Amino acid sequence: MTQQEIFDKQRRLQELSEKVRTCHQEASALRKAAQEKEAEMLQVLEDIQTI
Amino acid sequence: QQEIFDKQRRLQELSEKVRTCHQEASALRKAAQEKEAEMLQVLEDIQT
Amino acid sequence: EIFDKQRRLQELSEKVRTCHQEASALRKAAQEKEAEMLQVLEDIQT
Amino acid sequence: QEIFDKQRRLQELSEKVRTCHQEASALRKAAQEKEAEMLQVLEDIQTI
Repeated sequence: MTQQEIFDKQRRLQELSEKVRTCHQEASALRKAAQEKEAEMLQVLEDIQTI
Repeated sequence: QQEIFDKQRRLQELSEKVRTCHQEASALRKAAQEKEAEMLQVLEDIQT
Repeated sequence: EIFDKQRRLQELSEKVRTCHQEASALRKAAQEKEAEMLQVLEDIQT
Repeated sequence: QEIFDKQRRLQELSEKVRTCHQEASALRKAAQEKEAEMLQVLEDIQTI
């Protein structure tokens, strides 16, 4: 229960918070890519139906 | 024969099912984007 | 202070997990449904 | 005699759907791994 421990704990939170943010960016990008790819696939299906 | 036409109808229903899956997945992705954005703000709020 | 923020993060973390588990199940089902649609799409052209 | 071109298009597009399925699946699988990775880090925050 001291400032040293407080400073350490805060230092770790910031490092882990950064990690979490990175993971958020990557995951979001992957999800969007999946979305667009699915849309593409459906569009190719519609193209098969067209001819 | 009739079965081949029936297979085409089944293919259509399958495609529609896939479309449904895609829409639901879209909803879940948007929800995930919203939910993660709020907690990421809490982490940025922990800073400071 | 920091402990309170940990509890708030814990609240939202369980929400993200639930949304994650829900999406994971749909991902498996989406792949299978597409595979069947493809399997049908392959058999129709003999 | 447009059937030869149409049949070639049907085959090619079918293959394209098959590849888009594989690519989508891998991207979805990659997304799940990242979410799992994110959650594991969030567990570390609970540990302080």
